[PDB]
Amino acid sequence: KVFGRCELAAAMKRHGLDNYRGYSLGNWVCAAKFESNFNTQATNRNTDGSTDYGILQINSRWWCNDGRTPGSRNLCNIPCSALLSSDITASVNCAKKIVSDGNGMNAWVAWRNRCKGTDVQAWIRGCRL
Ligand code: NA
Ligand SMILES: [Rh+]
Ligand SMILES: [Rh+]
Ligand SMILES: [Rh+]
Repeated sequence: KVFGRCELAAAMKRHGLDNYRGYSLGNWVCAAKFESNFNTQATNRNTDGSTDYGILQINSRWWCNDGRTPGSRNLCNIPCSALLSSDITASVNCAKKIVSDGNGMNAWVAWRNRCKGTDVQAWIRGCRL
């Protein structure tokens, strides 16, 4: 599923991401935009042989099991395929764990390089939240 911007903003808010660990909803929408282009089915192989999954590009080296990432963890206790579903529940639950892990939203490289310090409130412009 390729979410709309305000559609994703509304789902993210419903699932309790707006201000989670102090990160405003615009930060989360901005991260999703530059991680996945709002596509729940996005996958990207990493140089270490892990893969990033879903609208928030969650990594198989730590967070989910894809069966092909040796000596990896599964700290969200889910198959990586669960993070590709039209329903963002599993990606949101797992993202809450990631952002709580110590480095906050710096865990998302597209957030750090393209959203951090910018006018992220622009990402929820015009949305009836
Ligand atoms: Na894994
Ligand atoms: Rh929920
Ligand atoms: Rh819920
Ligand atoms: Rh960690």
